[PDB]
Amino acid sequence: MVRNVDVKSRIMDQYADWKGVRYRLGGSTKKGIDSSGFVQRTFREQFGLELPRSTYEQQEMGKSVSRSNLRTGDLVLFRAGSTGRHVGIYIGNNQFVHASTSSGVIISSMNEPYWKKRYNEARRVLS
Repeated sequence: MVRNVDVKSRIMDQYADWKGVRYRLGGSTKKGIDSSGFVQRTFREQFGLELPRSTYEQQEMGKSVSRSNLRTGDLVLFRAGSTGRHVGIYIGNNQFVHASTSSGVIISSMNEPYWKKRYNEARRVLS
């Protein structure tokens, strides 16, 4: 559907500009960024939607979405890492973009064992 193709294209536009930027806690620039930071930054610049700064605040925005109802643009939240939460952006086909600790800004599959075991919730913040 054209709605989801346009939304994905804009997220990947952001991804393409940020791929490889290293993980840094509390960072918000191309010198280094964390998971909530990359999300807040993407939605601000690509969709004009202001999200709060941290994972726990973003987990409250919008409307909860069940794992089987995931749509492109939804936030995906995992009980992962030392802050206790990790957030990415679903992009279809069981994939999401995020500021990974191990690799910086990357695309990952929700079916990778590490992320699968720690899945916590989805939030829809566009609609």
